[PDB]
Amino acid sequence: TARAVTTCRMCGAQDWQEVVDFGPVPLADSFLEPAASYDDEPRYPLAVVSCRSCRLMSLTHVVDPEVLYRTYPYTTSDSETIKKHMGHVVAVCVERFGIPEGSFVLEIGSNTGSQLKAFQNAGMRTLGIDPARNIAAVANERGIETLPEFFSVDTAALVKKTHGTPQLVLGRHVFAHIDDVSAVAEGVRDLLGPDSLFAIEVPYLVDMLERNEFDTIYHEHLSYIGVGSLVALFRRHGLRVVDVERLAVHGGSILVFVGLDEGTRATAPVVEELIALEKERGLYEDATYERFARHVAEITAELTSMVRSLRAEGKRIAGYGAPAKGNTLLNVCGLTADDLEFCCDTTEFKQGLVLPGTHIPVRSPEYAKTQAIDYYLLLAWNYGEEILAKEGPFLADGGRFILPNPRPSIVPPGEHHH
Ligand SMILES: Cc1cn([C@H]2C[C@H](O)[C@@H](COP(=O)(O)OP(=O)(O)O[C@@H]3C[C@@H](O)C(=O)[C@@H](C)O3)O2)c(=O)[nH]c1=O
Ligand SMILES: Nc1ncnc2c1ncn2[C@@H]1O[C@H](CSCC[C@H](N)C(=O)O)[C@@H](O)[C@H]1O
Ligand SMILES: [Zn+2]
Repeated sequence: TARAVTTCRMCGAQDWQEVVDFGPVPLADSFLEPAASYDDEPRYPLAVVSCRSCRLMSLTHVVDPEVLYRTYPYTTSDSETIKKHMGHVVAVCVERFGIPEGSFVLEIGSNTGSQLKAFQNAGMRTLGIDPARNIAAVANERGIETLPEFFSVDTAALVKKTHGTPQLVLGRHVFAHIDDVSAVAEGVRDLLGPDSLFAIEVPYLVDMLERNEFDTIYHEHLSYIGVGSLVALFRRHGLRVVDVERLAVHGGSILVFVGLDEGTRATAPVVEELIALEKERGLYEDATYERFARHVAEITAELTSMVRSLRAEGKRIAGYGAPAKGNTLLNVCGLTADDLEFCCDTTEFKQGLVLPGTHIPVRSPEYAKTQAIDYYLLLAWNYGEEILAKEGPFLADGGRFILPNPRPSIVPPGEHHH
């Protein structure tokens, strides 16, 4: 079973409002072999709450990280969107903060090592930390040194002893996956020198709310983060937020830079600005989260009826992509193999398997091209630009996409915009 949350991860208070509850839901990255029955498929409570002190949004429960990550199926995206963005991460970290060549970059949640490879090509030393043993072994084989463990205070000490003081510690879409964020901040403080930086990239709570990105809620994502809550945490561990860049990736994200409170790095005015913008946008008020809750109910209702109405007219519908978030979407909406006949996915591992809960088949893009699909529900919507750019033939044949946010809509639109 999953361990229930008591006190807030960031600020340590215990006062939260309920925002939305999806009940028991299977794990989003637990894909299954095709079978006759799925009676013993595990399901865990999926519900979110909002801490009134610092306004961290969090799940009510914490699924065991040993269960989630020790055999992880998701390798870092090989898309042009992520290749480009990884290059941009290097550029921002190096040029904005003046990190010299030959400097040491440690990455938490380094996965296959693609992001570290980009730092190596820019002239840096690297080391990765990732508990996914299968994925860690690939990174190591490829020449990118990765410790096959979770980040911790003692792993941080091992790194300092064996590899030294890093100029940069990086965590991309891992910080919201960790329960004991307090221990992460502590290991970071010990690791950082006076001008070292800790950088985390996470989905931005502001974008999540304004765009109704409820499908990004799943068990791996324990936290849903705004800048305010991060300041509340780092305050308590001798750390200080010095810079933030807003990013279009993964539905709107923030790349946050953190240094030692008594260190070289001055605080940029942008930090105060975003904290003021979060207040200004109603993040510290109960109404905003009840508004989010009904938006979700409306979108869920509208998405299901849109799909079932089209099917009733004799239209064929499939899913485009089989991302983790897609599985939250389809389970909450209650869609099945009768509504979507398959989900196409470029991930070889996922091909020939079946989605969690809904049990919809995952097929290859080359199979998908043989089938006369009328509509694709765009589950991998965070790659919307790249996907639409290469689906000209489908679109020219009268094919259409259904996008789930900010509001459900049909691509192509009825008119050109401009
Ligand atoms: C761009 C593209 C993706 N895909 C597939 C590959 C992937 O399985 C899926 C996209 O998954 P995506 O990268 O959005 O990630 P998700 O599977 O949604 O989530 C993973 C793990 C999660 O913990 C996290 O933090 C985020 C950042 O990453 O869609 C295609 O089939 N065709 C495409 O053209
Ligand atoms: N406590 C922890 N310490 C280090 N890595 C962790 C962790 N918990 C989860 N992870 C790893 O973090 C990754 C989350 S997915 C993000 C992968 C990569 N940074 C990318 O953006 O593509 C997984 O590889 C998972 O194994
Ligand atoms: Zn809090």
